[PDB]
Amino acid sequence: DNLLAAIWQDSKGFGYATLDISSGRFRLSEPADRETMAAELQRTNPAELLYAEDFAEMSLIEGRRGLRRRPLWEFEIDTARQQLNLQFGTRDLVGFGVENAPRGLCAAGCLLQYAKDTQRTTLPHIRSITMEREQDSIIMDAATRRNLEITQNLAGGAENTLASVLDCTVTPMGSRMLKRWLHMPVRDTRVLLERQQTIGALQDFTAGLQPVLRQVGDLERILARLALRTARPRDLARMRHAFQQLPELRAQLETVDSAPVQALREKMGEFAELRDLLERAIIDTPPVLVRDGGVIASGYNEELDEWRALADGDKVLTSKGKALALEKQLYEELFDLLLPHLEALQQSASALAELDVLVNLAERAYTLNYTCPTFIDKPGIRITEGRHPVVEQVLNEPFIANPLNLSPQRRMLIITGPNMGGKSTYMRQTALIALMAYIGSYVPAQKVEIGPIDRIFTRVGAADDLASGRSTFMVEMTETANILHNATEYSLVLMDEIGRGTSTYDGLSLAWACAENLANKIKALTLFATHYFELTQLPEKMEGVANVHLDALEHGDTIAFMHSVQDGAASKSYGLAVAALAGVPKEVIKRARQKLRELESI
Amino acid sequence: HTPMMQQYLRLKAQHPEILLFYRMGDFYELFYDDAKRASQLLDISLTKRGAEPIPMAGIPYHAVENYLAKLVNQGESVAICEQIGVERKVVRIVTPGTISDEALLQERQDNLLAAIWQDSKGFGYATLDISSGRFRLSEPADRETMAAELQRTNPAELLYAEDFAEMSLIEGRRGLRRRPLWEFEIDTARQQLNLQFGTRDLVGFGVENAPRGLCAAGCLLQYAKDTQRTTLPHIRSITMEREQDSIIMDAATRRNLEITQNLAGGAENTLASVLDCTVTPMGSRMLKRWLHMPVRDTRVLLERQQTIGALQDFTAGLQPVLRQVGDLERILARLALRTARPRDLARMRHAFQQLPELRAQLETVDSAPVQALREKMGEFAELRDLLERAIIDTPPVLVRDGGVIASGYNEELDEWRALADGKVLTSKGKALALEKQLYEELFDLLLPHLEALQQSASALAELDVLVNLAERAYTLNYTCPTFIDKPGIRITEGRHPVVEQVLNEPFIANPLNLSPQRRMLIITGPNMGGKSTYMRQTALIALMAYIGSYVPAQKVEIGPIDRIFTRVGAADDLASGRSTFMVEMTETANILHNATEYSLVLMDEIGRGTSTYDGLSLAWACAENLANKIKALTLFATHYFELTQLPEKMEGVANVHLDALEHGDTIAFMHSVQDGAASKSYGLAVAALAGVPKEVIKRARQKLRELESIS
Ligand SMILES: Nc1ncnc2c1ncn2[C@@H]1O[C@H](COP(=O)(O)OP(=O)(O)NP(=O)(O)O)[C@@H](O)[C@H]1O
Ligand SMILES: Nc1ncnc2c1ncn2[C@@H]1O[C@H](COP(=O)(O)OP(=O)(O)NP(=O)(O)O)[C@@H](O)[C@H]1O
Ligand SMILES: [Mg+2]
Ligand SMILES: [Mg+2]
Repeated sequence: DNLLAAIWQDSKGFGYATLDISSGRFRLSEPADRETMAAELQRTNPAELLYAEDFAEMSLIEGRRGLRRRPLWEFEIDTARQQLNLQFGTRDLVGFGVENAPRGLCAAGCLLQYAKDTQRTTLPHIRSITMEREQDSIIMDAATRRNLEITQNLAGGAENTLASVLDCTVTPMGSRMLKRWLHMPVRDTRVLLERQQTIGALQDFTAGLQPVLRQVGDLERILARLALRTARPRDLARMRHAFQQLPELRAQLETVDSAPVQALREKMGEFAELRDLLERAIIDTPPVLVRDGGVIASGYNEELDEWRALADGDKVLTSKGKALALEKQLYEELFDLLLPHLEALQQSASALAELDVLVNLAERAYTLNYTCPTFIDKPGIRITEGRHPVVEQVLNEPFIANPLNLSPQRRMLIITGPNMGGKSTYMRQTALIALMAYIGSYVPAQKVEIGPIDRIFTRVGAADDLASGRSTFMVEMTETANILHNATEYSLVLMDEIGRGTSTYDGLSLAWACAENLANKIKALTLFATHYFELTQLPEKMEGVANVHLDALEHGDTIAFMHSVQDGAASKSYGLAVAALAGVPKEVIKRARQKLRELESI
Repeated sequence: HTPMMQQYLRLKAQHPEILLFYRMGDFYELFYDDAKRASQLLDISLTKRGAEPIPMAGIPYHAVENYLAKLVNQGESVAICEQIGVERKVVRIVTPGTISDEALLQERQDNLLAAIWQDSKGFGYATLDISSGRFRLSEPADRETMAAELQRTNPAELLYAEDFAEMSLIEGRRGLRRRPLWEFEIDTARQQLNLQFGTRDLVGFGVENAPRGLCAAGCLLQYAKDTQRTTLPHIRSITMEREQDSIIMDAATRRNLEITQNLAGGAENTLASVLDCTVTPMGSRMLKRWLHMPVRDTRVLLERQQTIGALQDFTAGLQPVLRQVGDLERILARLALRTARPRDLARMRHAFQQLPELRAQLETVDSAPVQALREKMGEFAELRDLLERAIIDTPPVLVRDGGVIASGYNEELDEWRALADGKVLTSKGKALALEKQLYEELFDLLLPHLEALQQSASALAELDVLVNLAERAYTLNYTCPTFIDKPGIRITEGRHPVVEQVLNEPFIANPLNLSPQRRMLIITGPNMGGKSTYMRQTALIALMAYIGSYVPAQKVEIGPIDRIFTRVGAADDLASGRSTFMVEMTETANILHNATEYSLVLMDEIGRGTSTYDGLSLAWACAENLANKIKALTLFATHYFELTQLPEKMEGVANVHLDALEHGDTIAFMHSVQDGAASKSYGLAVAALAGVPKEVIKRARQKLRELESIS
């Protein structure tokens, strides 16, 4: 095991660290539950452990191999961050991906000092610090989500995003569930296979189910208000309308014969007794607030009916007061009867929302020509006639579908092409198709075979935060470092250009070394967009690397782009022709061509 | 079917596309299509009542303001109907553009109702702030100029004619309202505008000879009168904004220089955050407006610099007094619309009590600008006397609650109230009615002085911004700039305003000299050496100099700057059909077509996003066009060291280089600008500092030796 470990506790949560003497592997965790920390302690099974002198719960580490105690001064975050930065030779640890874990870094600082004391031999072999996560959801960094425009576009607007194309859900609860599914894509095949079977099964009956689902409305807010006992009289009537709607939905789903569809039908429930209580107890159109009165319906309580009669044909005003008090007590009693079934109702609201998201996904699939994706065991992506989900909808002109094949035999493709050729659209189409397959939706391609994807990494933007202290090359190099350090054989790494900030020679050199490292050692599935044609000579030298070229045809001054992926290198990017289309003055384009001839000639 | 439903339907017909909060009982309610739209936006339950079921949703009257805020933020216009006599009418229409209420509005942000009109000969844009009363007219003559005006103004509600041809810049904006073509006619606009200002002709304003702008202003004034359902006494002028009056900045330059919003989208680490420590909200909004539109009129700037110098010694005494005055401009707007609440009048009384202290402090300091502000603010002795006698020291939030009028303002009101406390229902009822009637009379007494009070609110806001800039100048060590007749920028010990404050490490100041003799400087330097900060410090110093503020440098001499152009970074908009090279090239084309000898052009790493030969060739041609033909003052940052030889070929171009020292394969950055050129970018060293794995950097260094050996 050869594993040295550290543990920390504070108000925010628990922090943990691991260091392997044999492999120089340094990792940190921030498990926020006592039980999770206990499971993590067993799963790590560390040879030695270090804990705070004032650790609150020693029971988690009560019996451990070579358990030891070190002082609080060693655990301080500011001292720990400086030592870690110096050991790795980095200004900040944002590149390693561990900068935002305060508790994890504090435990790591104690382990680094202890590790140096126990052996100075391992110290030169410690070069990185990474978080530990085998989370079911595919891991996506904040930058990848904004770059892929999963829910919010780069400007910050709701439109032109993947969620805008797929979010036509009838009910507000459904729209929230789809957005949550897009942000966390489940990697377990069994849950996705159940969702895909429901989407195909309910495809025929989407028109019958959606009107009834729209009537149900948002039940999540009504049920949460019921839990705090602040539900309005009108909100209880809304719940009664959904109870009346549930028999209709169940009858429609009964004809369908899919095990996932039938399970969702049972979870929805009928709640006939709750419907009977609400119908008898509440008037057809109840008032906005319970204070005025008239919420309770006659026949729910005999005494109330009698007091109401006395109130309406000064002593009579006292009888009116008695009636209002009896009514309010009956209303509080109504919450008491409904609340025992609150856990059951919460399961039903989730079941109704899942039906809305899946019925919506099925309608979107028929309208937009999507097809089911078939999962495979080894890490590879194959797409035939693939299209970008967002671009196809917003583009008046036709979309030209491009094929993709990635396997452990052909892991890296260097896409080279003319400017405005479609290289970035092709790389993003792979990322959105992989995420759409992994949420259980139907992919926008004729056929897709998607293998396990641990994490999706997107390096596209080049921006500088001067106040933060990082230039455009440092911001780009920080993202490249996170790709190289945190990448796995399963990861899909999409890199849109590298060395766009430095001189041509330094940039080509980093691009050549980063491309070699991703194919040779990381062995991740990589798509690399490049305007350096020197890198198109990499595929012959290194195995697993192939060249993909987008096609353009030049006639006179103007250029036409095919948008078609073919094998080859391109070797010419028509930058000056794209500049003239952008509107650069003719005299500037003419001078530029004259200089271009001189540079190539010598 | 029912008579009640028939009445709602007649009102709905008058206002078809806007949600109507019809008032039935103590609960505002919406019916039919409005009820469904309201339920989705306000999160209120929808219950159907048979007359043909009628969807009905309802909100309590006490909680109406909270619900109105949710719809106003979403951009919905909500007409509110109340039963005046049951006879009923739309008392007011609440729209994102024209909200004067405290809860609906944001304290340090301004909501502008704007109008766009496209005639065959160019575009006309008119903007009105209902609360401040400012009315500004413009005639943008290009699609690019119109887009810059829309982004800078950021209109809350934009009113566009149905026939507007270029519905591309307009599309995607907040609160878009389609208006009929008849509303934009010039003859109708001129008669309405002349009546509001009370002037026979608009020659005095100077807006008489602009036809397209006047058409947009006529629609804006008519919509504002209809939305508020009352005459707007606050609007009394129609100033015209011209391109010559202010330094022009495109939407991209405003974002790149981070004047008010950072590149991510937050307000943190922005020039406004460093310079804005204003005590009153009016000051915060005024300073933000000045930074967005710098003035090119030397007389206006020299007065602002003189005021900052005169009040610098007395800033500590003035700032506590100014804080008490608060947001007078918004309070006066509510008084003008006769919609004010008791707390607002108490805040007005507090500000008048502070004015004697401000007048005495300003009287001692001797400068022509400070004395003019002192004269404009005034004393308002009569109004303070009325407010102190009429209103209680701590009035209730609403007039109906009662207790708004203090004892002794009216003997009869005091007698009726005393009898009720000591028929009791009749005395209480009469007292509540009399207290409300007295409150309306107070508005009538305060309103004839509105013209003077509005002048005072502008003076107090100007003093707040100038005192804040003077306090900031002392704390951050800023010094006054001077102006020169011919185009040039000379800076000694200049430092970037935002980076200097945020960075704990010491800022190393740098000098810049740009003249017609040295029009262009090509900055070549080690990566992470400070080139972008050097270029942005020049733009921020030039903007700060032209807003009348002291500059962050030991000495600055700045000549006329027509426009500031910044090409920084690269971006992709796949949905729009714009590639990263296309977005960069359109920005480069805008600089080449629109640049003038007066303009300052800052360009960062132009020619990237394409092959090296195509990028260097386009960069050489663009540099040669800017230096030789446009002759603009420009700063160009390049890692292409081939472009470093431009000065030998062409006169008026010089090379400046930031420098770094390499030690043991590690990099130390001097951050000092020294004349000359740098032939090494130190890219591999910055990558190692970033955290690129050591094995990758070692292979990269091997490849770099091989590439340099090949050539
Ligand atoms: N497969 C496609 N079919 C149809 N249109 C496409 C396709 N791919 C791209 N386009 C269109 O062409 C535009 C340019 O593609 P894009 O990927 O942005 O080019 P680019 O190669 O990234 N340019 P650059 O980054 O400067 O090298 C897109 O915004 C689409 O409008
Ligand atoms: N004069 C200065 N004094 C101190 N620090 C400075 C100075 N100028 C820049 N910096 C620091 O430099 C960093 C950003 O450097 P930047 O201006 O982006 O360099 P650059 O040369 O443009 N980078 P690149 O575009 O990749 O070549 C920030 O941490 C600044 O605080
Ligand atoms: Mg691209
Ligand atoms: Mg830079």
